[PDB]
Amino acid sequence: MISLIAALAVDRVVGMENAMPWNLPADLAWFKRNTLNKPVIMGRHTWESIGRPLPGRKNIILSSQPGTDDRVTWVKSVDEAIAACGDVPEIMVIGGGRVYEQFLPKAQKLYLTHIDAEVEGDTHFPDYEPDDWESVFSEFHDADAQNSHSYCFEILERR
Ligand SMILES: NC(=O)c1ccc[n+]([C@@H]2O[C@H](COP(=O)([O-])OP(=O)(O)OC[C@H]3O[C@@H](n4cnc5c(N)ncnc54)[C@H](OP(=O)(O)O)[C@@H]3O)[C@@H](O)[C@H]2O)c1
Ligand SMILES: Nc1nc(=O)c2nc(CNc3ccc(C(=O)N[C@@H](CCC(=O)O)C(=O)O)cc3)cnc2[nH]1
Repeated sequence: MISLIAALAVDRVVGMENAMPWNLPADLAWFKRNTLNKPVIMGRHTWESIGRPLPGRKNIILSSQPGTDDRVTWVKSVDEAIAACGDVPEIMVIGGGRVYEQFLPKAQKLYLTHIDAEVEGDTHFPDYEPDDWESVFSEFHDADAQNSHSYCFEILERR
């Protein structure tokens, strides 16, 4: 199946011009846990943000131009991205906004982190129609000495 993973501020905000104004190591650990040993599909702006290949995962970058880094795989369409993943139990779509919108209609699972933060952003997670999604796991954590904001992990499945 296809899954999306994202961290959402209030108002579904996922990105802005610069890095997001939060320090959330427990969320990063969650991201790493849920993506290791799976292929990850991302857009070019997300690739540039991350700044390097994510280790232990097949990295697939969407761009309409030829690749500029021979360490990862570069594709020019949603279908080509999916084919490049091969025969796996779970493909992870890791953003950003333009990519999440394209893959949400194909997805069977969402891994969301809801962060209690107000951030004016320019990039949003797509609207996910309630009738089409069921929540299967939730876990709340408060802000603390190592995490700047409170964070609630959720996993939803399509219905
Ligand atoms: N809080 C979070 O979870 C989270 C997660 C991921 C990303 N983000 C943030 O999201 C922002 C990036 O989102 P974004 O929407 O600006 O960019 P994006 O989705 O990372 O990348 C967009 C680029 O991807 C390529 N692309 C996408 N779909 C394509 C298709 N069907 N065919 C060919 N190429 C395709 C295009 O590259 P070309 O222009 O080369 O054609 C396009 O300009 C960043 O600020 C990042 O930090 C936040
Ligand atoms: N829940 C979640 N949180 C995120 O921060 C997030 N970020 C993206 C896009 N950006 C990034 C930026 C950096 C790293 C990164 O460096 N990850 C490391 C672990 C970080 C650590 O150990 O400190 C990795 O190996 O996954 C991942 C995704 C996509 N979905 C997400 N989803």
